[PDB]
Amino acid sequence: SRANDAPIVLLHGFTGWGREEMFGFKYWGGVRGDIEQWLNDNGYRTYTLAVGPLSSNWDRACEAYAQLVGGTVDYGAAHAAKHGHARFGRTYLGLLPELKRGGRIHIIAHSQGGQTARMLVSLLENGSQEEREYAKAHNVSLSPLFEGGHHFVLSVTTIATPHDGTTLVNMVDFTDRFFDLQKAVLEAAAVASNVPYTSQVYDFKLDQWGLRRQPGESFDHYFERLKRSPVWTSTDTARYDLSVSGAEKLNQWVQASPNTYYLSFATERTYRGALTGNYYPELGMNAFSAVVCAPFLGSYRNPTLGIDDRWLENDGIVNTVSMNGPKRGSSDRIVPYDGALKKGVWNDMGTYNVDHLEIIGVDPNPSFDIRAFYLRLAEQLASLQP
Ligand SMILES: [Ca+2]
Ligand SMILES: [Cl-]
Ligand SMILES: [Cl-]
Ligand SMILES: [Zn+2]
Repeated sequence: SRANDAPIVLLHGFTGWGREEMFGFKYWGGVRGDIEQWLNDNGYRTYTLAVGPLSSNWDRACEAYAQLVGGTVDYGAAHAAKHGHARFGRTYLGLLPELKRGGRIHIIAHSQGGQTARMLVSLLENGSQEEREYAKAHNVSLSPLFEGGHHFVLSVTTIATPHDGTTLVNMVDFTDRFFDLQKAVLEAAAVASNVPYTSQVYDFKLDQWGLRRQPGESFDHYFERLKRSPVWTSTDTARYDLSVSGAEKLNQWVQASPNTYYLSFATERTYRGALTGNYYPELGMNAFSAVVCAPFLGSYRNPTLGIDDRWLENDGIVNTVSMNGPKRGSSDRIVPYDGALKKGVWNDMGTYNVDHLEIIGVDPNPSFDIRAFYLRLAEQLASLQP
């Protein structure tokens, strides 16, 4: 039974784009349909955020904040000075300006979106001590995001999120493979990487770095520029936060709010070798992951980083063990779902045999009833006791 009226807000990972981008091919639904529309049509009011796919979780949280409540993105004077990018970004009207006036939301997040969502909650509730102190010392303005005492997120649900990072980042040649993964996602959308699109198609939203694809510039050529830019080479990046080391650093400060329900869903699409104890991609895994990513994920061990056999099961992009909630560098509690959802802890909703891209419908999987999955989740979220 419904116990709240909080709106659902969808949040993508290290790829992802707005509803009018990609010629309307949805990140949330892909070849399967339009998840936001399914939810809305079934009485679960649902919106979609679109933030910088390659940007740091911090940047993306600041962007999400302004997209939701309205205003001009403010990355924080101290943060901007530290990393050498613009303090201020784009300007929004604001999807839900009544979030400053008592509304609440459920965030459903895929992949790296789960990090971003946790970070938004932390900043909303606690602010940033560093930004507060910087603003004083330098007599400059402070975003309300960094004040603390804002509480508008009732729940965060994470789906295939690298809470403890993914070992994919440690691959030799991760740089080229990672942008080749982006190209494979474009291609799933029937977008070519060697075509000189004059329309925007897929805006990487890198205003703060001064980066933008030129009209007529192919994604091939653009991605070569990005590889060489600070959104690939700095520590203020998705790349850094995605790594086992970076995720652990994030976990050291981004904690579970006692006022928020956290739900985690994991994914795996592998079988174990009886002789090697390695894991191997199943029939039906999206081809790019199967060929380029999964073999590494299911075989890479690293005693120095605490990467052992428990890390090898994977969904083609992220180690499954990473997904049930933050553990490395974290004091968050994780509890197996027992039929009653709890505040302030990770409600571990278990592991689904679906790959990183299947679970959002970008890769097909006709035995996965993706509509039923999201509708059941929306029904659970609606049941949450304020
Ligand atoms: Ca498939
Ligand atoms: Cl690392
Ligand atoms: Cl399908
Ligand atoms: Zn930044």
